Amino acid sequence: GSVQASDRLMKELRDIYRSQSYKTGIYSVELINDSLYDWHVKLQKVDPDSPLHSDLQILKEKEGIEYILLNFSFKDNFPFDPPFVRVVLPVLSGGYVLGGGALCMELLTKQGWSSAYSIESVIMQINATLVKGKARVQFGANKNQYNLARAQQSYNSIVQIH
Repeated sequence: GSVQASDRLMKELRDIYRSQSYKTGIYSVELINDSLYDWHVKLQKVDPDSPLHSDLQILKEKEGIEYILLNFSFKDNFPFDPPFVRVVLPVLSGGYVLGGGALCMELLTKQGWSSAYSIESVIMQINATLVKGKARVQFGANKNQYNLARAQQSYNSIVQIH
């Protein structure tokens, strides 16, 4: 990585760990492999009135899982380039989620990303936008259709037409 990226990523984590949204358990953050550049982020409280909330209760009954697990991956040039954010599980339809689990949200593109955004704000926006876009769980869905490679391929396809 880089000193600039790492400095910023540590500041983001620190801000998250002191934030109210984190304190009240809306979402969780953990590093993967102790890498500042790779994070588990679980969306744990989605709009309780949404069908997504209802679907996650069914999933909890089925699989013990009542959350959406996201993966955030950062590059050397962060915060000038956005994090790459993708869904790990469960498989979703709608909600601005693409094949492979990429997210098609303007804040995450080169057009919409600003270093003015905290990572806390990014996590909360994603939560709101899944609900706004009517995300639903795909219950019959092939496990392992989501991974970095396939998410990158979808995101690359969008840049060609966006």
